[PDB]
Amino acid sequence: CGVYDPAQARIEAESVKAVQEKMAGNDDPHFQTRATVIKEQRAELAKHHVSVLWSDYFKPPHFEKYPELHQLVNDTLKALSAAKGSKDPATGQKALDYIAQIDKIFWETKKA
Amino acid sequence: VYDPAQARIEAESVKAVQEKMAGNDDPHFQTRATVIKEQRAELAKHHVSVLWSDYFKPPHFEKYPELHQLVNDTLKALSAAKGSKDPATGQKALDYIAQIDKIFWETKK
Amino acid sequence: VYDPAQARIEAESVKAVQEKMAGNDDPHFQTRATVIKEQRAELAKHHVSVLWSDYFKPPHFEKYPELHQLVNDTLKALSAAKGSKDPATGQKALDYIAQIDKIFWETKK
Amino acid sequence: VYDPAQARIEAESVKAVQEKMAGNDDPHFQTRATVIKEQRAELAKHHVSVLWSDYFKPPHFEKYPELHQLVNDTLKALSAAKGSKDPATGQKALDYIAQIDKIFWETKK
Amino acid sequence: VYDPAQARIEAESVKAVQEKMAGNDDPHFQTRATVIKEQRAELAKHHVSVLWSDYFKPPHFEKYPELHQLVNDTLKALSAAKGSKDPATGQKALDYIAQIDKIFWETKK
Amino acid sequence: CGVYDPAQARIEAESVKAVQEKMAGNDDPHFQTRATVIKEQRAELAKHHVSVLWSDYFKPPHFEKYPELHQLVNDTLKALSAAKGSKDPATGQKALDYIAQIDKIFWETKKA
Repeated sequence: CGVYDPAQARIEAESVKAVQEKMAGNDDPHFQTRATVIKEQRAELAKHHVSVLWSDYFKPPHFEKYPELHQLVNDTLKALSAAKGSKDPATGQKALDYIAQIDKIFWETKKA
Repeated sequence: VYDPAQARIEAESVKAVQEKMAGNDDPHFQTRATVIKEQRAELAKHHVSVLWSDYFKPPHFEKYPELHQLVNDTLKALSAAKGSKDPATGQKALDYIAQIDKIFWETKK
Repeated sequence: VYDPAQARIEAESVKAVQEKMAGNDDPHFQTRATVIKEQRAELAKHHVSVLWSDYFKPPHFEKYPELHQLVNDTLKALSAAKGSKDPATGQKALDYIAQIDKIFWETKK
Repeated sequence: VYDPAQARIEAESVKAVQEKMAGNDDPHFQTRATVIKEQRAELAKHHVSVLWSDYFKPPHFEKYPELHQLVNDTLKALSAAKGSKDPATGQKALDYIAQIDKIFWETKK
Repeated sequence: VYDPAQARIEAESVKAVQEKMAGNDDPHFQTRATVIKEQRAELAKHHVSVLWSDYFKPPHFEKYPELHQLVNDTLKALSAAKGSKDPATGQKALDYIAQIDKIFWETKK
Repeated sequence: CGVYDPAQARIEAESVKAVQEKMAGNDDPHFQTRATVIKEQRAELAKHHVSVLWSDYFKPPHFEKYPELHQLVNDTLKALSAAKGSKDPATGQKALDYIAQIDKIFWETKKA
């Protein structure tokens, strides 16, 4: 407080995509199940990190300066939820795309 | 299978702990109360965030343009309650949650 | 500051997930459903267990001699739903929780 | 695959922390000790509760009619230690857990 | 107030789940078993890491130069067990834990 | 797997130091207690992240190539434990110093 960094969300969302990518490589049901367990945990951790930035780091001036930020954060969380439900790495990548947009705004607010 | 009652019950616990902190200034008790209040407020925030991210959909945010900011204020109110002993901060959090609850059940109709 | 509604809500998710499992045989969906069910049943169990350990007091147990066994039955009902895809097991857990809910509010009056 | 030793170990930490609290009045140390105690007692309670819900079965409860109340007493003993700095409260919890340990291993023979 | 028994009991749960996975290939059961095995192995690893970081001291690492690598191998064995259904991987983890336990109790003398 | 980054440990250890620094600014017992609660959680999260890198990311060749790494990781965890017990920001900073040493080795292993 107020030491926050979207790197946490990003790293956990990379785990999600990485796991998705491995699920194409190994049809072993045990492996598929473990991958699914891990992916569920990591996506939910990524969502917590995104949510925390939104509620705890970003403040009223940030939301006036970036009117799009509320919806962007909601979209990010929903993208992470869709990645959670999926084996398709494109869904993981979409969540990473959104997180990158949060990250860009974040580092701007550190400047002014 | 979402119900704002989960956020409510947790925020009610926050407020009840604040009230109890006013009636006993034993430092051990004060510390225990602070510990319990910190966890309850974070659980409440989790539950609120989950409604916002997982239950509410773009049609709802269209119909209720103030919803995004309401949820953010609610989470910020819960953080303020977390950092305070004043039961009125717990009550403000509950007030915000009641407004979410109103909208939530309106979308269930 | 307790409410068996917390247990109920979680047990309701258990049943809901069981129902979803009948309509979609995709292995990944079945796996995720199973993962989610496991967590939700254990959360419901935690809520039930806490009521029993922290809310209910000696006077309640003397007034309700069946309550120890009711709560244990509830927990085993939830474990049974955890290990099953049959929504009837989810409903049975809900039925037991409902019996705890009634007793709870009688003690609050 | 259960063992009341898990509950014991956690309850032992509770008592140990209570003892440390007598020899060091630094507020920060007292606060940390209180934080740690709270967690450890709740872990011990979780372990005790799981035994009761998941390990003990109807035959055990008929064979040991006092077991429901023994376990509930144990949990309240742990809650009492959680809310106290007196090592005697920690020891009382350990004593109850020891009674559960004996019953447990009788059921395993 | 450390005891390698916590790591052991958790790794014993890993092995018992692996054995049980060999006796029933129902996919729902297999998934549940995988979920439970994943949590147990991580708890075991947590407990092992805690002994290494919080209990063992520089004099111990001097007296037992192989201890650092033993602990790392133990954690790696537990990860291997986590990723496998072979009960022999669970047993290798327990074997490593038994070597830590031997050293641990030697340092208590 | 194998997507790991010592940034996670570092960010949580920065939280620890930041909290330590705030405890000098406000003598309110409630505030001191909250600071203590948060500091305990964040330090233990930092320790998990350090431990995970050591057990899950680093492999036998890394430990032969860096014979000091086992002890360095143990020192890092103990430093985080000492920071956990303390209000002195210097203890937080020491844990960050150690984490930086892990981070340097880490990014070398990503190159070869």
